[PDB]
Amino acid sequence: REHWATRLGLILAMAGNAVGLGNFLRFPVQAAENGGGAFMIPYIIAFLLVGIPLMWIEWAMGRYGGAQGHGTTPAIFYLLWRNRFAKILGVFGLWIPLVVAIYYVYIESWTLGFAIKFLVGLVPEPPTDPDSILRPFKEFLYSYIGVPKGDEPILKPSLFAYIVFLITMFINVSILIRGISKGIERFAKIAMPTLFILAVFLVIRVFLLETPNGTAADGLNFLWTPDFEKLKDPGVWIAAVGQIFFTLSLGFGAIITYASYVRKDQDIVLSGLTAATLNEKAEVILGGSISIPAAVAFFGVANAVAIAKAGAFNLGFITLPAIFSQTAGGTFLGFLWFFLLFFAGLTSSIAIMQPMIAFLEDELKLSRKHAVLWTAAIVFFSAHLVMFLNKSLDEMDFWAGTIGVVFFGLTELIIFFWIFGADKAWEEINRGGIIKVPRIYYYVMRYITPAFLAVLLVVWAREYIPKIMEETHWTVWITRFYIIGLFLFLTFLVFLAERRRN
Ligand SMILES: CC(C)C[C@H](N)C(=O)O
Ligand code: NA
Ligand code: NA
Repeated sequence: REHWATRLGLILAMAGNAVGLGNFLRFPVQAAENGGGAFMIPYIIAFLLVGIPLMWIEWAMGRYGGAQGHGTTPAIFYLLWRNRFAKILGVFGLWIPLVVAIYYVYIESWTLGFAIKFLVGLVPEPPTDPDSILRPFKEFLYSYIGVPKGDEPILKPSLFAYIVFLITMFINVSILIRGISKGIERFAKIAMPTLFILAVFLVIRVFLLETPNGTAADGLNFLWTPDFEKLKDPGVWIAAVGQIFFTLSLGFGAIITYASYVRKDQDIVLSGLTAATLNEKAEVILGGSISIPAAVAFFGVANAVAIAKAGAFNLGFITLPAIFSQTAGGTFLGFLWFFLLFFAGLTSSIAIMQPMIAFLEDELKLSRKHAVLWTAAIVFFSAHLVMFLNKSLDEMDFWAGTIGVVFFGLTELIIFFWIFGADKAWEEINRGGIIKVPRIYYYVMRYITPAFLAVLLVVWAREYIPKIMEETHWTVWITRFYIIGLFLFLTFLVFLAERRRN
């Protein structure tokens, strides 16, 4: 095989893959925790030396594998490098997107549930004291996802949240089951424009927010005012790189799978650059101009930063709607906010489930319908772990969405640009390109990028190896045990797929 119908649809599909919850939730938090402008320099650099090259690399690998009827890494890694271990490493191209999808889709169902409740107007009703304004919404969120009073391991999701999660899964399925061109592409051409429009509107509305405590203006200033005292802080660089990986959907095997449906002769250079650029625009210009400026507007910079450090969902699901509730038509404004998050998340969720679907179709020769339904079944079932187990979400997001993507990014780059050959890879990347990659990026891909990632991983491992063993909560061990099981499961499927070939 299936292919993208038009170039536009391809672009919007890829853009739909990248632009998501990571733009309007993760980014604002990351940028706020790291000192605003101080975070932007490493962010941009990371975008130039990591995001772009890896994006092109994944597009290339994707199309390359797609030409031979393989959209997933287990097979592609083998095409690029002949080895059993290459397939084993390729398993991550399925494990990562699957694990991430498990909790990602659940968070997506959250945005949907909130969108509905805010649309219908069922929300907490605040009365000049910040806590008296935020508390109702904190209780609102906690009641929705069933957060425990103290630090208790069990979550008690409301019936509504559960039902909404089912609906979300259904929507994802209804889109995925129609295929690449008919299902994903069609929806992209609608969801994306809608997304951009809503984002712009929100940006403007938020912009107009001004109080005795501050202005959205001050927030934007805080975000775009350079600070170089933080450039000696490794944590900032690590956070920047992590954000780049997450937002561009790098290391998730999603880009590759999407790229495998691009015709062998079609350009991946300009298309890839456009998709990445669109994402960054949606991230720094749109995402960073909504939450932070609003928080700063009402509570000021210091408090806004504190709120950001408080949590990832605290700014998006609590603070912002609480701020909106204090303005005329603030309930409807909250709805637009959660409808935006839902479309952004939906366009991404379908992208991280596709790798699994593509593997079942290509390697196990399953029909699209069956592949989708089973993928949905697996995700839905596994989701109960994230739904009822506290801290499970964070564990999955860490192992898969943080460490895994970087490790996998390094792995894929090493396999493609080193083992498979640098020149053959470069030639494969530039082939059919409407425009050609700057020569300098050849030396960036072959030397700079892998070294940077390697160093990053080394640093990470050092701090984490001791902490892992000494962790008190059982919920995390359960999660670890289960996801390890998923890995074995996928490895087994790859084994079967391998045997069927012979
Ligand atoms: C896992 C990825 C599909 C996440 C997506 N790139 C986002 O920014 O939300
Ligand atoms: Na998206
Ligand atoms: Na993104």
